[PDB]
Amino acid sequence: LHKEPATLIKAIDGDTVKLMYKGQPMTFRLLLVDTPETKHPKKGVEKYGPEASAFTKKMVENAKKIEVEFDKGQRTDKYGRGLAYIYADGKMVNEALVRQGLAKVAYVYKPNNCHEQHLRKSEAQAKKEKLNIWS
Repeated sequence: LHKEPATLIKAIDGDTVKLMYKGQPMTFRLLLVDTPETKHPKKGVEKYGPEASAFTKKMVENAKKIEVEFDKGQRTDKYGRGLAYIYADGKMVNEALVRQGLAKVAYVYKPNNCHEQHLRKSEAQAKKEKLNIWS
């Protein structure tokens, strides 16, 4: 795996960000995590949805460097979204959300599972500390 540079365009939700990558706008979905959501007229807004969305927004808007890391399987999903691990100044946004109790580890589909072990470790700790969703 290798990290490549990208530029923020806009944060959309806890689990989705729009970036300029290789000179083109794309929507990215964060690999291996599921955050409560604010969109959708499904349930509309779920508990901890606004919080997860603000967490992601502040972490990417305040970064001096954004990097994307593709896994070793497919790189886009059926909606055209990029599938990746996103780093802000060297820290993985995906892991940060799970460590804070603002995401659960979710949808693990081989072979895009390279950091699965590491994120399950972070999720166990957040549950143990009874944070946010696990409160």
